[PDB]
Amino acid sequence: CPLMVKVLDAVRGSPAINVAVHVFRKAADDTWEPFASGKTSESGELHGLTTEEEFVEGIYKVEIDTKSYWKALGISPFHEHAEVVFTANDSGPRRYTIAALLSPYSYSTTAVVTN
Amino acid sequence: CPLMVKVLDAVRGSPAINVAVHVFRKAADDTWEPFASGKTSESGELHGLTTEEEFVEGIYKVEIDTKSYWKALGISPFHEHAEVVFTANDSGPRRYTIAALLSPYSYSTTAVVTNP
Amino acid sequence: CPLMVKVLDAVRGSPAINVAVHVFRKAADDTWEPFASGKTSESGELHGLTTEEEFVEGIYKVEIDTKSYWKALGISPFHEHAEVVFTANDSGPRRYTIAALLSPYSYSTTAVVTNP
Amino acid sequence: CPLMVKVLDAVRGSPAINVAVHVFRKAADDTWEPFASGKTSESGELHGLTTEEEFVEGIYKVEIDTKSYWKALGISPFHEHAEVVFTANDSGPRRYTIAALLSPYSYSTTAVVTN
Ligand SMILES: O=C(O)[C@H]1O[C@@H](Oc2cc(O)c3c(=O)c(-c4ccc(O)cc4)coc3c2)[C@H](O)[C@@H](O)[C@@H]1O
Ligand SMILES: O=C(O)[C@H]1O[C@@H](Oc2cc(O)c3c(=O)c(-c4ccc(O)cc4)coc3c2)[C@H](O)[C@@H](O)[C@@H]1O
Repeated sequence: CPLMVKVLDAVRGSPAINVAVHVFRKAADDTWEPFASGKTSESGELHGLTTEEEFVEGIYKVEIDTKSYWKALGISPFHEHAEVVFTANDSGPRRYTIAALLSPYSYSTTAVVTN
Repeated sequence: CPLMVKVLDAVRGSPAINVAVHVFRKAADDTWEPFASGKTSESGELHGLTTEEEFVEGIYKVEIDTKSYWKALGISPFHEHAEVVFTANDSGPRRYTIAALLSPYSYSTTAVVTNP
Repeated sequence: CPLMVKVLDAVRGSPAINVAVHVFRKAADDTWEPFASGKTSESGELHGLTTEEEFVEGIYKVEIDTKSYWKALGISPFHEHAEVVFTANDSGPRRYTIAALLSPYSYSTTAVVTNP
Repeated sequence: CPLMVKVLDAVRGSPAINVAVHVFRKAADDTWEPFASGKTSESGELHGLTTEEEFVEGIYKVEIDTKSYWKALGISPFHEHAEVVFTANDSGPRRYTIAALLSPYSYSTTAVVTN
């Protein structure tokens, strides 16, 4: 699994479950092409997005549909979505974990890049 | 000043100075139209991006050019930029502060929204 | 103003108003001696805690009473308080801003340290 | 495992390995009594701190020795340590994960409380 997404809810102190996540790759003409998507599990994780073969060097965008998540909880949030944009680079370690911590008017994201 | 951006550096414990910021607005055709840009000051603040008149209802994207910041400091960071996308002024005019706290492999952004 | 505290609320997108803050200094006997206290303003800021003369070198603990804040708002949060423990002024006087961003089950704190 | 600690490094984008963690319980006389301790693993996690039998309701303090961590990397940090103080409560879910994200002048902590 070269790319994993983990989402946490800072209001409830829980995984953020059933959050839609869309991954895009930047194409030559500077547009964003769909690449992978899924919904977080009961543990707030989304595995199996891509394969080592498919996940080549490039710029990627991970879009997390935070607005739907909060609205389903009856909370009006600030952001349309959370967006994580990064270059995948073969130099560094093999596995990318993109973590996000959600509040209604804030989010934090960190990358854990390991072998 | 209805839109302000403040950026801190979690490695140095300082304002993040000279951080480029580009703001876009979603147009009728659903493309991102350039709206305003600037750079943070010595206090890590960026004022004067827009006016109450021009900051109409819409979906805005605040791009904070974190890679250019870390690279200008000779550090290789993870993200290309921090993106903050939100609907503004859809219940009337508000004042928005977008705050961001930067590390090379992490950032945190929050909004402070007040009613004038 | 050598020690200031600023607190934001990540649920409301607002300053965190009326947050109690207690500051302690580690004494010669290694106990925490009360040093200064106050409450954040309508801007989420707390000024006037101490003076340059009284803010000598030492290990300080800034306790931000987050539970009392969330409970005063009728919310049941996770933490008792946010604690920020640091050595101050050991290379000469500095100005410290302790910022904190609060959610019911999470907080983030950063320091901005400047040289007057 | 009713109490797990996970520590991440926001400068390197990695688990924070070999970080000392001390857990204390608040005793009747308002002092902090040692309760459990350990060092984070290669995955930045510290398991096996306590047992369900031992982890009763009460106020606990998790002290993470961030200062030593940064100094071992040649970085001068701000905090003496990171401190997480909370009440354990039998009402809510069973398992506490205390997560911390470390930078030299900042840290963030969130609780993930699950069944
Ligand atoms: O000029 C003003 O009137 C006020 O501006 C504030 O600037 C900031 C600036 C900030 O930049 C932050 C932050 O950045 C965060 C923060 C902390 C952790 C995170 O994970 C995310 C955000 C909290 O409070 C803040 C305050 C000053 O602290 C305050 O003294 C001053 O009077
Ligand atoms: O089971 C899995 O497959 C994987 O679950 C993930 O667990 C977590 C769990 C977490 O709990 C966090 C966090 O909580 C923080 C965090 C803290 C404060 C912030 O402001 C932002 C992020 C970031 O990464 C994380 C990762 C890990 O990637 C991995 O150890 C585990 O095998």
